[PDB]
Formats: sequence, C-alpha cells, structure tokens
Amino acid sequence: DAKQQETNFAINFLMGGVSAAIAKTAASPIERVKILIQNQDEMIKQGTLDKKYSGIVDCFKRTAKQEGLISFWRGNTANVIRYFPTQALNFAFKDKIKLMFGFKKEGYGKWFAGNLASGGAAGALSLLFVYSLDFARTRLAADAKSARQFNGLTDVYKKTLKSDGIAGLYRGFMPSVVGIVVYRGLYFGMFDSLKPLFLASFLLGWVVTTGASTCSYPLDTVRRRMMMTSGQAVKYNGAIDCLKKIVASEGVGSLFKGCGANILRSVAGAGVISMYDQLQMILFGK
Ligand SMILES: C=C1[C@@H]2CC[C@H]3[C@]4(C)C[C@H](O[C@@H]5O[C@H](CO)[C@@H](OS(=O)(=O)O)[C@H](OS(=O)(=O)O)[C@H]5OC(=O)CC(C)C)CC(C(=O)O)(C(=O)O)[C@H]4CC[C@]3(C2)[C@H]1O
Repeated sequence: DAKQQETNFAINFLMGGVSAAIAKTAASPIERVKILIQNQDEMIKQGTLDKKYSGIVDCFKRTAKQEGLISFWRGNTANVIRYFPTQALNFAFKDKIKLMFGFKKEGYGKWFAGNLASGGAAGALSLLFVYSLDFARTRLAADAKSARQFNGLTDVYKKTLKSDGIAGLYRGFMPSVVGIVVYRGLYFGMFDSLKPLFLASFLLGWVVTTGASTCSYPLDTVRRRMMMTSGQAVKYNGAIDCLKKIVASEGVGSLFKGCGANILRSVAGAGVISMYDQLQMILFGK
C-alpha cells in the first residue's frame, strides 16, 4: 500500500497548509502592528511615518483610520505561501541534518550543542529558499500612505531587484540565522528545565515561547530594520553595525519595540490553532 501512503502524505501536507494559513491569517492584524511598531524609526527616516506610534492601541487606531480594516492583512500571502517550500524542505532534509550533527540525549551538554548545529543548519538551509518571502512580508506590512511605496507582493520583488539586486531580498540573513540558534537553544533549555514542573501544558508552552522569543528579539529587530534599508540610500554595515547605531541613537529599549505585540500574536496563533483543531476533529477524523 505504498500508493496509499503517498496519498496519505499528500493529504497531510496540503491540509497542513490550510491549518497554517488560518492560524497566520487570524493573528495577521496583530502581526502587522508588531512590524509597524518595531520598524517605526526606519519609517520616520524614510518619511513614511509622520509621528512615532504611542503604543499598540495607537498603532491599531491610526492604521485602521488611515488605510482601513483590510490593510491589517497586508503581506499575509507571503505567510500563506511560505508553508509549502518550508515543510517540503523540512520533511526532506531536517532529519538528515539531525543525523549528521546530533548526539543521543541519553550527555545533555553534547546534545545541546548538537541541537544548535542541527537547528541552525536546517534553519539556514530553509532560509535559502524562504527568506525572500519573509522580507516581502515585512516590507508590505511596513509601507503606508502618508502614496504607498509598493503596489503589491510581486511589486516588492521587482523594485528591490532593480535597486539592490538579489542582495536586497536577503537583508538580515546573518542575524536571522543566529536568531534561530539562540531562540532554539533558549527554547529547549527552558523547556527541559521546567519540564518536571491541558491548561498546565498550554501555559507551559506559552512561558517558554515568550521567554525564548523575548531574549532573541533584538536579533529580530535588527533583521527587520535591515530589511527596511533595502532600496534606501543609507544602509547599515552589518547587524553589529546596525545594533551599535540603534543603541547609540535610540537606546537599548528600541531593540524591544513590538515585543509585547509579538507576545499577543503568539497567544492568538496558539489560540486559533487549538480552536481549529477541535473544528478539524469534528469534520475530519484527525
Ligand atoms: C531573529 C529572529 C527571532 C528569533 C528566531 C526567529 C524565529 C523565532 C525562529 C523560529 O524557528 C523555529 O523554531 C522551532 C523551535 O525550535 C523549530 O521547530 S523544531 O525544529 O521542530 O523544534 C522550527 O523548525 S521547523 O523545522 O519546524 O520549521 C523553526 O522554524 C524554522 O527554522 C523554519 C525557518 C524557515 C524559520 C521560526 C519563527 C517562529 O516564530 O516560529 C518563524 O519563522 O515563524 C522565527 C520568527 C523570526 C525570528 C525571531 C527571527 O527573525
């Protein structure tokens, strides 16, 4: 029944995309609010933004009043598409990389280092095909009417390639990869430590997710702000250079802009994926 297995894997893959699509679409408005607050200083420099966002509520109000309600899903297609090339790469190469750099968990230290190498390589290899979509997501979520900078998703690609080339599409690759490693190490480290300590299960997952993402957030900020420099006259000479200039100009706190908005996005995604699981449990067997 190899053919039946092939059909099973095919249905599992496609329906997985649907689950991911709904989850990301549901928490899409809060996601754009995060991206707006996070890269507002870049917009102010570019002249796209008039005044700094006073907060999450202020971001919601201004965006809704100036652009509308549908504008909160601007860039969402990138998140929808990104599933298939990611998971295809996931199901193909992730296990081999784990078999290449991994050590049996039954020493913790050697397993920890192995997980970083495996997670880093898998993340980087996936980003080679994926990163362009995340870039377009951020840029579409960023450009606003004061006269939009980009007409659409594919418009981003055309204008970025015409100005910077393929390099412009991969702005902030290094701090993204490092971010993946740091996030993963923090995730697994925190999870195993709090493991011996369902509502309890859901709360546990939220704590680890919040902690790991918060500490690795400055890396995410630098990544997104480097995406903003694509097609612009002035650009940072690296993530470290970007990091240095941010602190010297706006302070350390500027690296954590939109962090709280990101936490809200997390509980929204986790929330709606649980709801859909129950809905899926009723319609389909699994
Ligand atoms: C610098 C940063 C900050 C820290 C690292 C990343 C993630 C958190 C990194 C996170 O990275 C995820 O971490 C998970 C837990 O370790 C890991 O799961 S696990 O391996 O099974 O344990 C995922 O691997 S995967 O094979 O299932 O897909 C991995 O996603 C990827 O590696 C795919 C890449 C295309 C990203 C994915 C992601 C997420 O929020 O979940 C995502 O892309 O949605 C990132 C958001 C952006 C930042 C935020 C990046 O800007």
